[PDB]
Amino acid sequence: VLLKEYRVILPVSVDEYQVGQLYSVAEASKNETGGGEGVEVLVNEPYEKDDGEKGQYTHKIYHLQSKVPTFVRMLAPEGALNIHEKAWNAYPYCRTVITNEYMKEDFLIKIETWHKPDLGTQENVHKLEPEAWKHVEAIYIDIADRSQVLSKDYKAEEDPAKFKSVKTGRGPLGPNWKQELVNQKDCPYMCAYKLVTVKFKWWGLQNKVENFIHKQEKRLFTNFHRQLFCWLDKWVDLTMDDIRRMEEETKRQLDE
Amino acid sequence: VLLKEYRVILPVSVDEYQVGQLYSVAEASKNETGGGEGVEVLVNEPYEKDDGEKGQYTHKIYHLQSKVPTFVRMLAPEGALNIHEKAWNAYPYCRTVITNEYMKEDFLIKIETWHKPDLGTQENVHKLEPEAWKHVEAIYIDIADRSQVLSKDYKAEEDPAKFKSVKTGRGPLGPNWKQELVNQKDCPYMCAYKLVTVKFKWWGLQNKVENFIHKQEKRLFTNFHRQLFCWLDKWVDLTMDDIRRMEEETKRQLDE
Repeated sequence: VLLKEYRVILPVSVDEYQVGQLYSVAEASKNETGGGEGVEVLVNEPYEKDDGEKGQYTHKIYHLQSKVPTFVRMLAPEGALNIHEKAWNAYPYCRTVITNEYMKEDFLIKIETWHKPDLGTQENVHKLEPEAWKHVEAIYIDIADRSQVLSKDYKAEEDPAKFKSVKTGRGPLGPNWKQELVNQKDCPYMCAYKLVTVKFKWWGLQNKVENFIHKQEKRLFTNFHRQLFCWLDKWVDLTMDDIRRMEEETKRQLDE
Repeated sequence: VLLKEYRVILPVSVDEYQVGQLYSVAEASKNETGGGEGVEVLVNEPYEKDDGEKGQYTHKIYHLQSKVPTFVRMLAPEGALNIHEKAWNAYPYCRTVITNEYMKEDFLIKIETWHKPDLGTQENVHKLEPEAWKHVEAIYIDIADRSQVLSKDYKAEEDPAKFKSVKTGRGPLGPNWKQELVNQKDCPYMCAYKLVTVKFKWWGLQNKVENFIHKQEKRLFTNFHRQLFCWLDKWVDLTMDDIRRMEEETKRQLDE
């Protein structure tokens, strides 16, 4: 198991972030062929834990069987194409747990995030016991830094260093943007503290695989938040009510 | 590398088989979500080898990127979602070679098949050099034998032991069907000699993985041919001209 916390400072409010994030998941995924087909919802209900954490809990299986060719669709070991996702939505706290039926208890990706109106200055925001916290590498992702982007991933249109919002005037984000965020007129700020736990038990590969998955999550968080900012004009005016209407709307396209 | 030859005796003619096979690939796959989307054709042209083998050669990449969720679509190692398929169509001889960009030269599934008007009595129909032929396990698949089917795979409607063709009168196939095939009035026969070469280099798993893939191919060949027979009334009257028209027709639905 490998734990790291990715701290993503952003020139948006905690309230705006909830909307932008949900919008961006959709628009970044407009791409997908069978988008949301083959998704079985096992559970979807309110919850409250003994510790007071409360929100909406879902449990879903993404069945990948029909989205791959038969020759590959066969071949897979039993359960390898059934990915489970458990999610606890308690915004501004969120948790997701991804597992796979074939891997059983040998594989897990857990992401627990606090969205806070600060500049990433909180140490142990997830309140880990002191010994566990000592094993967590803290990593800051800077959405304006070109050196944090893989050349193959780069797109001028998704580069915060080049984008200025028509609706808000935010951006472009220059090298000292974070240092001027706090006192800058009209710019809100927040930090997503994404604590990521990766387990991939195997044999002579565990360390290499857990580190590789972490690198892929870092990459994803970097690209995703660069996009989220550059799509500011598309979502800034949307409310959560709009987001809900939109999902039910796509859900109705379950006319299949 | 592991080589085995699967000999599939069938109550159809070599000529009928070409049509049934192509039809069944489609109908068994009607299922798939994005069916034939994301398929890049690199090459498609006539060929002739120095040894006289001649036909049509294609080289395709099945890009799986957009058919899986972003969170999985990310995660994959570079090239893991690009599957190459090379096919040589020289019916009644056929060859397919499947590889993967991430695995590079460490993974291969090659299937070479002769379709012959006989009862599987030819030894070394693929003309392997004697030493290589000695390492090939020959395996007969009997489409009427319930014991060769996995319980989870079983379907009464795809069981040759229960099906009788309305258009031809063939079937149902009882325990001694193969022994009466030759002298039975109005029943044609053939055998598909499918020589399957599997390479999966890895470390402490090569033997286990190559044997597992072979088991999956055997399973696929068993299910597929049970289906092909039970779908006899759907395709027996189709010609290859019909098949061609049908593919171009689905191809035109590249209106995307």
